Parts: sequence; C-alpha cells; structure tokens
Amino acid sequence: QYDISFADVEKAHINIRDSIHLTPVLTSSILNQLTGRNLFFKCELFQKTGSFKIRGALNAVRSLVPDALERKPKAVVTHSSGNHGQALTYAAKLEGIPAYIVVPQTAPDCKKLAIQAYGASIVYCEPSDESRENVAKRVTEETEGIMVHPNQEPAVIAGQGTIALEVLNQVPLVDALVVPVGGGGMLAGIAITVKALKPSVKVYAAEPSNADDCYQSKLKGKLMPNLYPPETIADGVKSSIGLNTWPIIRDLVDDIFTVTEDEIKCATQLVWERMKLLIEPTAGVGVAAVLSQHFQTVSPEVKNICIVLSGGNVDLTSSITWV
Amino acid sequence: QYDISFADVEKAHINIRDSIHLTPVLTSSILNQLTGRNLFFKCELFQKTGSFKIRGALNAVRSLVPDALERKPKAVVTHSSGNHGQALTYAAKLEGIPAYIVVPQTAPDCKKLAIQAYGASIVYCEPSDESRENVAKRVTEETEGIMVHPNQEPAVIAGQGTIALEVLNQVPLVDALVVPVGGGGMLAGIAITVKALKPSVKVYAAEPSNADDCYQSKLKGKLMPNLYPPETIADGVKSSIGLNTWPIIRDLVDDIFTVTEDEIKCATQLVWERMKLLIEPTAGVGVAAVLSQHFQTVSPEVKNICIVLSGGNVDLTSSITW
Ligand SMILES: OCc1ccc(-n2cnc3ccccc32)cc1
Ligand SMILES: *Cc1c(COP(=O)(O)O)cnc(C)c1O
Ligand SMILES: *Cc1c(COP(=O)(O)O)cnc(C)c1O
Ligand SMILES: [Ca+2]
Ligand SMILES: [Ca+2]
Ligand SMILES: [Ca+2]
Ligand SMILES: [Mg+2]
Repeated sequence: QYDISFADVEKAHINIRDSIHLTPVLTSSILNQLTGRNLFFKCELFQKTGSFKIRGALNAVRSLVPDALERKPKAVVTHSSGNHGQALTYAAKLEGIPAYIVVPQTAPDCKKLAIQAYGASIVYCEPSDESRENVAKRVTEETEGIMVHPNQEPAVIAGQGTIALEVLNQVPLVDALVVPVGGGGMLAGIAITVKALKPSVKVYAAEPSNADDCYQSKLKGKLMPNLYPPETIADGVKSSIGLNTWPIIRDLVDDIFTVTEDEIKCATQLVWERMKLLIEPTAGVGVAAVLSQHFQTVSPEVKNICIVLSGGNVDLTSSITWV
Repeated sequence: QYDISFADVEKAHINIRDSIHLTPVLTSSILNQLTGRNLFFKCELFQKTGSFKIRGALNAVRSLVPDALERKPKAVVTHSSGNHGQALTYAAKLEGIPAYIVVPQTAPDCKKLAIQAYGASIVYCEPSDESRENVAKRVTEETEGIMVHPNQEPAVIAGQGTIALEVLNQVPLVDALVVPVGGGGMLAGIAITVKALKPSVKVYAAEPSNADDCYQSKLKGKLMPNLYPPETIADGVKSSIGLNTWPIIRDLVDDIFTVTEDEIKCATQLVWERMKLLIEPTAGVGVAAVLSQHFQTVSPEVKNICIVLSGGNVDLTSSITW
C-alpha cells in the first residue's frame, strides 16, 4: 500500500537498536499546568548525533544496496548538510565506510567547517540542481555508494518510525503523538507505526506557518510543496513533504497545527527555561503546536500527549540573536 | 552523632516525596569516554524550582514551627532571591502561606520584577546588614512565620539527603557520588545517607579552587572558612561550610576535588553542548571534578560514579557575558 509498512519499521528497529539510545520520556508540571493536557516529551535531543535522524540514516546504511551486483554500500552520499548529513556521517562511520556531503560553492564557511568536523568529505557543486544532481550521482556511482535522501528514502522513513515503537512502549496510556514536520519522514514513519499498532492513538503534525506546505497539502487534498524556500527559525523543517511521505500523511495523520515564528520562539525558550532541555527551535514547533489556540479544538478525551523533541543541535551564537 | 542522622533523612523523604520529582538519572557516552568511568547524572536541574533546594526547603516548611501558639508556620521569610529563596517560595505556595523576601529599598527594578515573577512578596529594608536582619526578624514574628537557613538548618540538611536515597535505588551498583559543596547542606545530607546505607560507596565533594574552604578544612582537620567572600562563576557555592555541616563532612566525606574557573566553564559548556542539559555553572562544578586531572588518578575500582547536577537556574544574559 504505502512506501513502507509496519514490518519495515520493525526491521529498522532490529537493524539499529544496538547503536542508538532508547531516549527517555520526560514530564513537566509547568507545561502540564499550562496546556490543559498531560504531556510526555520523547527526548530525541539526547539521541546519538543530537537528533532522531540517526535512526533513518543507520537503517539506510544497514539495509540499502548500491547496485544489483553488490550487497554492501561502499560509501554514503547526501545533499543534506544539517542533522541528516551529521547522522548519515555517524552511521557511515559505524559501518566503516566513507561519507560524502555534496555542498554548493556558495555554502557558508561555517557550514563547510561543521561538515568536516563531523567526519565527512565535502564534494563541491554549483548552487544549481542540475549541478547538485550531476555531482551527487557522479559521486554515488564512482564510490559505489548509496544516495540517502533525508526524508523520502523508504529505509529512512522506516527508521524514523521506530520513535513511535518506543513511545507506545514507554507511554502505554498515550492518546496522541505530536510530531514536527518538514519532509515528513519522521511524521510518516510514526503515522504508519501508530496506525498499525493502535490506531485509536492520534497522530498530529506541527509545522511553521511560514513553511506550511504540509497544512496546505492536507487542506487541498494533494501535494502542494512550498513554491519558494521558506524563511523560518525552524531550520530543520524547511523541506517540503514529498511523493513518498505525502500519501501516508494524507491518509494516516489526524490533523496539522501551524505555528507562527513568535510561537516557535516562545515555546523554545519555555522549554529551555522551564524544562532545562536545550532543544533546537525546530523541536520547539511541536511544543508551540500544543500551546497554540487551534490545539484547543482537540477533544478533552485526548489527554496524554507525547511531543517528540526531535533535536538539540543548536548554536549558541545563532541563539543570542533571536532571544 | 551529628545535627542529623539517617532517621531524619527517612522522615524528610516521607515528608516531601508527594510533592517533589524523583528526578531521572541520565548517562552520556562522550563523558564516559572523557573520564574512563561509567557516569550517571542525577538530574536535580529538573527538580521543582530548578534545583535540589526544594527538598530541604519543603522539609523545613513542613517540620519547623513558628514562635506562636499555632504550630504551623503562617508565612516564610527569606533574604534570598536565588535557588534557596525560590525553593522556599515554592514550598510556601504548596502550603498555602505567603513568602516574603526582604529587599533593600535600592534594589534594581529588574531584580524586583524577577522576584515577583516567582511569586515572593517584597518587604523593603534599608541597605545594611543591620536593617536586613531586623526587618526579617520583625516580619517573621509579626506574620507568625519561619526562616530557614540555606545549609545549616537540620531540616534542610536532612531533606537534601533524600537525593542519595534515590540515587542508591536508581544506581544500585554505584561506587561514588560527586557533590558540589558550598555551605555543605547537600554534601552533609548525602554523606549521612550514603554512610548509613552503603558505606563502601565513596562520597566526594567538588568545589571551586577560588572558594576552597572545604578542601582546606579537610586538609587541616578543622573548619577554615573563606577569609573573604569568594569570586566564582559557581554562584551557588560561595558560602563556606558551617558549624553544623563541618563535623559530618570531616568524618563522612572521602575526598574533596577542587576545580579552576576555566574547568568549571569548560565542563558547563560541555554538558550544554554534548548532553543538551541547561545546567547552571555551579552544577558544572561536579562534572569538572570528574574530568579533572586529580580525579583521573582515583582507583579504577571506583567505576560507577553518580554526579549530582544540582541546578539549572541560569540567566541567559549572564551566560552571554562569559
Ligand atoms: O537560558 C539559559 C541558556 C543558555 C544557553 C542556551 N543555548 C542556546 N543555544 C546553545 C548552544 C549551545 C549551548 C547552549 C546554548 C540556551 C539557554
Ligand atoms: C529533520 C528534522 C525534523 C523533520 O523531520 P522530517 O522527516 O524532515 O519531517 C524535525 N526536527 C529536527 C530536529 C530535524 O532535524
Ligand atoms: C545551593 C546549591 C549548591 C550547594 O549546596 P550547599 O548545601 O550550599 O553546599 C549547589 N548547586 C546548586 C545549584 C545550588 O543551588
Ligand atoms: Ca512544511
Ligand atoms: Ca551541633
Ligand atoms: Ca568551598
Ligand atoms: Mg512512492
């Protein structure tokens, strides 16, 4: 039916369990006092590499083949330089294979330094997609590597879904999961998992209003990507949903809540100050969603809500700015 | 025998457990690698009010009596707008009584607004130690209230001991606790508890080398307070150890590790960046201790080490400053 099944999520958990953390679920009376609801925080900011994306990246490294004639990937390649590229590098390192990040000439020096500091090699391209594509395909082919998309690669989607296996086991009375959405790999993996195991549990997406393609797609009933690169402090959810995650999200996600830039910032600061968790602003999106006016339309029966705190890869300098 | 015994810690546990968090113990692969040890981090930064101090504060509010007919305090009065005052204020809220903070009339608006944010009621005094003390005495008496010393009050030392009761359950094979020390209420409480329950477990203190009265006292065999108020980023451990906590520390604490300012700062940033826990610098003291050269020489048999991350009440502005 979909590009992944619950069986794929379980194969992923089996494949990755020995190398990731089964992150804790923490609580806050203050947030519980504030939102009306009984909240649980799945702490993927404590995951290896600083975000959940090690789950999908490691599953892809351990499950994908480079070719019909070779079972073992000999390198990994991606155009993503943030959390995904960091996770993919670490996964490659675990498996003893090189990682290549395709980067435009125009990337900030800080981006180039950070990639080299996570242990990946940089391959330069022009800021164009013709270039980026020529370059990554050349690298993938010449290194006998796997290209690992940050959110549309089914092995990636299947790995991110393992968050929901943990949450359901950790929070048996959970009524809903709230998940920040960019490309929708985490959303879709979690929606597959929840709806396979316990479809009475709601799956809700949280998204910046400034980058609201998942909301607009669900509103319209078809895939409507951002027409232009979005501007948001939630830097990890600037991708649009794609052709592999959209059908899952259309059919299996119960609702989308959009949140303003100010809502994201206030929710981020609230978590920093009142929970003492250094979430990245992208991980504040799900918290802003549950605090938002529109989340008041959620039935009072939906009491036990687990919010995925998806990452903690924040720079203090980038902070000082917007705080 | 000391100003408390383990019996007092058990009482404090029953008194407070319904109202505080049984904070988690977390771990860090990178910090295990940097130390060579199996570290466990007791996350008192997640405790109600942002530090462990609610344990001693609540125990005191629920067990001390005012100088009045009614045996229950009708208010709490404090000089502190820090972790102690915040803890006492929350304890007062739980008990449905006002908390008053005595503030010099020349306090900045910023501080006053901040004080009122956590819900304390300001009473003004004149900016001298005489007026501060006399206003607090007056307020305490007129309100039928109580005052609670931040580290030498027996009820406070006993409540802080409850940290160790939880750690010994949460980490059954623990070999050592590392505790930041200022006035030593937390250290003394923990030492009483550990030495009562599993005395083969080591109790180590950690303090800034800029405020090294605990180290000096243990070396000399006698209480040697800081000659002058110390300068340290570790704001929460500027107090010297006192007459009530010293004998406990003298007898029941295995060793003291001192750390420089730079070590404190580096350890704090390491925890922020690698553990994603917003600890205050005072809580970075114990982490710095375990990372320090002196600690590296501790016997390898002391493998499982629980560090108390004592607080997370840090101001963003001050952090930007360093
Ligand atoms: O409120 C205290 C407070 C201090 C520091 C931060 N912070 C923001 N981005 C960061 C990156 C690394 C370390 C700390 C960081 C947040 C909050
Ligand atoms: C990548 C990322 C997301 C978004 O996941 P998608 O699968 O792209 O929807 C959310 N939070 C953080 C911290 C991320 O790094
Ligand atoms: C009060 C405090 C300490 C020190 O406790 P003492 O009992 O005074 O030694 C340590 N860390 C934090 C965060 C504190 O607030
Ligand atoms: Ca979007
Ligand atoms: Ca005495
Ligand atoms: Ca000292
Ligand atoms: Mg498809």
